[PDB]
Amino acid sequence: SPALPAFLLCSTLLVIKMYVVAIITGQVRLRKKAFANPEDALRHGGPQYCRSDPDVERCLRAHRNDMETIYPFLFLGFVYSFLGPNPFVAWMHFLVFLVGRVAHTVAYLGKLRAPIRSVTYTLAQLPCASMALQILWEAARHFLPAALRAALLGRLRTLRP
Amino acid sequence: SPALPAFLLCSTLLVIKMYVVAIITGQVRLRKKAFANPEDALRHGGPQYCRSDPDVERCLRAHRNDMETIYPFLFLGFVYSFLGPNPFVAWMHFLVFLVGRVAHTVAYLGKLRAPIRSVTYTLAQLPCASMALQILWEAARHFLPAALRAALLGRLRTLRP
Amino acid sequence: SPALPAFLLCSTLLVIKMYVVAIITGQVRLRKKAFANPEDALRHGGPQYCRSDPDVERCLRAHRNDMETIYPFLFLGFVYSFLGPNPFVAWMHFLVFLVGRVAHTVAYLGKLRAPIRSVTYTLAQLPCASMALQILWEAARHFLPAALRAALLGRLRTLRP
Ligand SMILES: Cn1c(Nc2c(Cl)ccc(CNC(=O)C(C)(C)C)c2Cl)nc2cc(C(=O)NCC(F)(F)F)c(OCC(C)(C)O)cc21
Ligand SMILES: Cn1c(Nc2c(Cl)ccc(CNC(=O)C(C)(C)C)c2Cl)nc2cc(C(=O)NCC(F)(F)F)c(OCC(C)(C)O)cc21
Ligand SMILES: Cn1c(Nc2c(Cl)ccc(CNC(=O)C(C)(C)C)c2Cl)nc2cc(C(=O)NCC(F)(F)F)c(OCC(C)(C)O)cc21
Ligand SMILES: N[C@@H](CCC(=O)N[C@@H](CS)C(=O)NCC(=O)O)C(=O)O
Ligand SMILES: N[C@@H](CCC(=O)N[C@@H](CS)C(=O)NCC(=O)O)C(=O)O
Ligand SMILES: N[C@@H](CCC(=O)N[C@@H](CS)C(=O)NCC(=O)O)C(=O)O
Repeated sequence: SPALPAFLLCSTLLVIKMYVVAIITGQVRLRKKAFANPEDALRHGGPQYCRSDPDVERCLRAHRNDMETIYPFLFLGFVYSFLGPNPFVAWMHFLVFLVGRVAHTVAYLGKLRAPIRSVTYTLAQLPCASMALQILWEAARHFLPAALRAALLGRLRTLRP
Repeated sequence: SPALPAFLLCSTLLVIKMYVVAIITGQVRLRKKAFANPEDALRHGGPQYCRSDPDVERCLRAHRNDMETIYPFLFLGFVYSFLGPNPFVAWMHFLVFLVGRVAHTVAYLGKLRAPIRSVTYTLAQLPCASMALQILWEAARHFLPAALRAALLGRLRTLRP
Repeated sequence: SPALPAFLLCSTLLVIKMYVVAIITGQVRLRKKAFANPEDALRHGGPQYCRSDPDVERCLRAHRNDMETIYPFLFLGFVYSFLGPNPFVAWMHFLVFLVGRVAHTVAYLGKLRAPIRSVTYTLAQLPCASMALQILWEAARHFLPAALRAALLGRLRTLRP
C-alpha cells in the first residue's frame, strides 16, 4: 500500500490543523472574555464574562464542520488506501482534501465573502464521495454470486466432465 | 475476516447517509433562509437572514447525534471484525445498527411522536455495546497471567523434571 | 504490535465513558425536564418543557469536547501502535490520555474550580501531540530521497564498478 504513507501525512496534518482551530478558539475566548462556564468566568474577571461572542461561535462552527468532514476522511481514506488505487490518483484525492479543508478554515475564520467557503466545502467533499463509492463498489463486488464474478473474469462454467 | 466486507458496506452507507443529512441541512438553510453567517445572508437576501430556524436546528441535532453514535461504530466495528466473530452474528450486529440509525434519522427529520426516535437510538446502541464488551473482554484476556490462561485451556504446570 | 492491546483497552474504555456521558445527559433532561424537541416535551408534561437548561448544556459541552479529543486519539493511537514504539512508553501515552480525559469529565460535570478542567484538557493533549509528531516524522521519513536515507544508515554510494 504505497498510498498509505501519503494518507498518513495528509490525515495527521488535518488533525493538527484541527488542534490549531481548538487553540485559536481558546485564545478568542480569552481576548473577547467570553467563557462557556461560570467557573471559568470567575477566574478571568467575574460572572459577566460567562457569555457568548460571535467570534467564539464562529470558531466552534469551523471546528464542528471539521468534525463532520475530516473524521469521515480518516476512515474512508484509510480503507481506500488498502484498495490498491493508482498512487498518483490517491495522492490527488488526499491533496484535494487537505488543501480544500485548509482553505475552508481560512474562509471561515477569515470571514471571506460568500460563497467562497461554501465552494471549498463542496470541492473537498469531491474526493471523499469518490473514495466512498469506490469502497462501496469493492464491498459490493465481494457479495456477487460466484458465477457472475467468474463470467466477468472470462470464465463460464464447463459442461465437460 | 469474512465479517470485514459486510462492515465496510454498512459503515460506508452510514457515512453517505451522514453526507445526506448534511445536504438536507443546507437545503433547509436555503428554503427557510436561515444562515449561520453574516457573509452568507448577504449573498442570499440581506442581514436579516442571518438567523436561526427550528428546522435547521433539528437537522444539526440529527447530524450531531450521528457523530456521537456512528463515529464510535466505525472504530468498534472495525476492530470487532478482526476478532473472528461468527459471520451471521456479525452481520446482525451491523444490520441492527444500520437499520437503527437510518430509522433514527427518519424519526428525527420526520418529527415522529415520542418516544419513537428515543427507542431507535437505544436499539441501535445495543450491538455497539455488545462489540465494545467483546473487544474489552479480548483486550483483557491478553493481560491475564499466563498460568491462568493455560489453566483455562486445560494445562496445569508439570512438576515432572 | 505489543502496544495494540493496551490501546484497545484504553480506547474502548473511553468510548464507554462517552456512552456514559450520553446516558447522564438524557437523565439530566428527564429530571430537569428540558427537552430539545416539541414531540419529546409532549410525552413528558407539555410544550413548556421544550426548553434549554444549564446542566443539559454542560453535558453537551462535555460530550462535544470528547468528540474533539477522543476521536482523534482513536485514529492517532491506532496508527501509532503499529509504529513499534517502546511498550512502556506507549502504555504511558495511553494512560496519560485515559486518566486525563476521565479527569476532564469529572471536572466538567462536577463543576470544579477554574482552571482545573482546562489543565486536564492540556495534559491529556500532550501524548496526542507526541503521537502525531511521531506519525508525521515516520510518514515524512518515507518520502526522503533514497540517497539521504542510505547516508543516515551509514551507506554512501560506491564509485567502485
Ligand atoms: C488560567 N488557566 C486557564 N484558563 C482558561 C479557562 Cl479557565 C477557560 C478557558 C481557557 C481557554 N483555553 C485555552 O486557551 C486552551 C489553550 C486551554 C485551549 C482558559 Cl486559558 N487555562 C489554563 C491552562 C493551564 C495549563 O494547561 N497549563 C499547562 C499544564 F497543563 F501543563 F500545566 C494553566 O496552567 C497554570 C499552571 C500554573 C498550572 O501552569 C492555567 C490556565
Ligand atoms: C451561492 N452558493 C452557495 N450558497 C450557500 C451559502 Cl453562501 C451558505 C449556505 C449554503 C447551503 N449549503 C448547501 O446547501 C451545501 C450543498 C453546500 C451543503 C449555500 Cl448553498 N453555496 C454554493 C456552492 C457552490 C458550489 O459548491 N459549486 C460547485 C463547485 F464547488 F464545484 F464549484 C456554488 O457554485 C457556484 C459556481 C458558479 C462556482 O458554480 C455557489 C454556491
Ligand atoms: C418514554 N421514553 C423515552 N423518553 C425520552 C424522550 Cl421522549 C426524550 C429524551 C429522553 C432521554 N434519553 C435518555 O435518557 C436515553 C437513555 C435514551 C439516552 C427520554 Cl428518556 N425514551 C424511551 C426509551 C425507551 C427504550 O429505549 N426502551 C428500551 C428498548 F429500546 F429496548 F425498547 C422506552 O421504552 C418503552 C418501552 C415500552 C418500549 O419499553 C421509552 C422511552
Ligand atoms: N452542519 C452544516 C451542514 C452543511 C455544510 O457542511 N455546509 C458547508 C458549506 S455551506 C459549511 O461550510 N457549513 C458551515 C458550518 O457548518 O458552519 C451546516 O450547518 O451548514
Ligand atoms: N447528545 C444527546 C445524548 C443522549 C442521546 O443520544 N439521546 C438520544 C435518544 S433520546 C437522541 O435521540 N438524542 C437526540 C439528540 O441528540 O438531539 C442529547 O442531547 O440527547
Ligand atoms: N471547543 C473548545 C476548544 C478549546 C478546548 O478544548 N478547551 C478545553 C480547555 S479550556 C475545554 O475544556 N473546553 C471546554 C469545552 O469545549 O466546553 C471550546 O469551545 O473551549
